[PDB]
Order: sequence, then C-alpha cells, then structure tokens
Amino acid sequence: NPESADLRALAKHLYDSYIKSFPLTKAKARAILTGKTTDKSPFVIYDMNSLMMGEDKIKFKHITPLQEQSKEVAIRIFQGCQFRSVEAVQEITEYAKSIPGFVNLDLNDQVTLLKYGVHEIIYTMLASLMNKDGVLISEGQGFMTREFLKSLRKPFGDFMEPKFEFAVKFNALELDDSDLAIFIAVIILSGDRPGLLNVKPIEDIQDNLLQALELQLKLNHPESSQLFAKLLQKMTDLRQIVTEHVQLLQVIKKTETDMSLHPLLQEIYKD
Ligand SMILES: CCCCCN1C(=O)C(=O)c2cc(SCCc3ccc(C(=O)O)cc3)ccc21
Ligand SMILES: [Cl-]
Repeated sequence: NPESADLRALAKHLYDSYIKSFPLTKAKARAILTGKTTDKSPFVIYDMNSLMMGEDKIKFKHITPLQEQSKEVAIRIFQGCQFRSVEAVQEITEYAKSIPGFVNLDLNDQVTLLKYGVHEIIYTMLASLMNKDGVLISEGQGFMTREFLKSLRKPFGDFMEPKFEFAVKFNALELDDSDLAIFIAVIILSGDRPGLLNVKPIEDIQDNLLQALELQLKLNHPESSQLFAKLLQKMTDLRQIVTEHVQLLQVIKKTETDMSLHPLLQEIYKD
C-alpha cells in the first residue's frame, strides 16, 4: 500500500536513529541477562560486601566528586541513579532532534516537550535493563539486585521499587527496540503538556507517529491482539511513578540539604 510505506519508512527512520542515539538497547540488555555468559557476564552486587568488592570492577567512578565518597552508600547510589539520568536526557534530546518536524516546532514547545517527556521515557528505557531480580549498571558490566536496593536507608530504600514494579508489567508486553523507538517518539510529542504555545502542530505529528506505531505493532506482533491499546494504557502507570518521583525529591531536598543536583535536573525539576 502506498500510504503504509510512509509509515514503515517512518518506522525504519526512527528505529535507525534509536540505535544511533542509545548505546544500551533492549537487545543487548537481554543478551547479557540470559545465560549467554562468558564475555558479557556481569558482576552482581547483592549486599554491602559485594558492593565494596565490586568497586574494583563496577566502575563506581562516575559519582560526583563534590558529593562522592564522604556520603553514605544510600546517597551515593542515588547519585549514580541521577547520573544515569543526565545521560538519558542527553540521548533523548539527541533522539528528539531526529523526529521529523520536532525541530521545526517552536523552541519553547521543544523545551517544554523535553522537560515533561524525558522522565516518562527514562522509566520506559530503564525497564529494558531490568528483570524481576535487578537492573543492569555500568553499561551492562554490573547487575544490582532488587533485594539490595530495597534494603537501603529510607526513603532511598523504597525509591527503586516503583520502577521495578513498572518494569515487570511493561516487560510483559515483550516489545523490542523497533517498537520502543516509535513509542518513545509518541511520548515526546504529547500535546497535553503544560505551557505549550502552539498545540496543533504537535498533535499533527503525534497522529502520524501513532499511525506508525499501530502499524508497527500489528506487523511485528501479529499474534498479540490489542497490543496497541494495552501499550497506550501503560502510560497511566508511567505518570504515577513520575508523580511519586517528584514527591520524594522534595522530601530529599529538605532532608538532605547538603546534597547537590546536576543542573540539568534542577531545571527539569520545576513542578
Ligand atoms: C536507562 C535510562 C536512564 C535510567 C536512569 N535511572 C533512573 O532513573 C533510575 O532511577 C535508576 C536506577 C538505577 S540502579 C542504582 C543506581 C546506579 C546507577 C548506575 C550505577 C553504575 O555504576 O553504573 C550504579 C548504580 C540505574 C539507573 C537509573
Ligand atoms: Cl544511562
């Protein structure tokens, strides 16, 4: 069909830019997590002992020097959790520029779409690095168990749990990276974001993106019926984790007044 080819060439385009923008794809994460072993076998951190024992191999050097070794383990892990967020935002930003028409919208809308969109995308991509037992870290060289993160000092202990809760339900849909590329594009171009000056051009692109996603899911998963509707229904789960993420940030801000934030997050954190 002549009109379907525009959507599939659009899917091929977003898939191509997805691979170019994100080094940690779901396919590589799944290769490490299944028992294909030898070279890509990760080191596992399950308790405070293995953590110090793995700092030789875990590359825990990416912790901010101003607020690094002096702080307790619970704050440091939170610091590394936020350091993987600046990297995702940078990559989502580079990814957003490749979505056709995005760079042609108003600048203020572009900043608005990224300010509210990156967090919903982060937890979507974080699910690719997760199973029921833990999450990949250090570019797949490490694996931090869900049990150990859950055991951290409060409220940092119950901060990774809602992401693990979302990952197990989201990973049940069995989407690959070709589907996630289009879905991530749909999340960016939401016309219902607060402060959008011109909403109509944003909705026009998301129509085209949703058309591409529905056709992509029908061809890549022909046996899974209503995968389109069930995938769109899981953003209600994505806005909830976001809303409790903003709730523990203001708690940490007044509990840990001596803790810095990366300027990219401090600007995103304004709601
Ligand atoms: C994939 C898209 C962006 C994800 C951003 N991101 C979160 O938002 C989040 O909550 C979270 C939680 C962890 S787990 C504990 C933190 C941690 C991080 C890195 C290392 C390391 O040494 O590599 C060690 C520990 C990791 C990444 C996270
Ligand atoms: Cl990252």
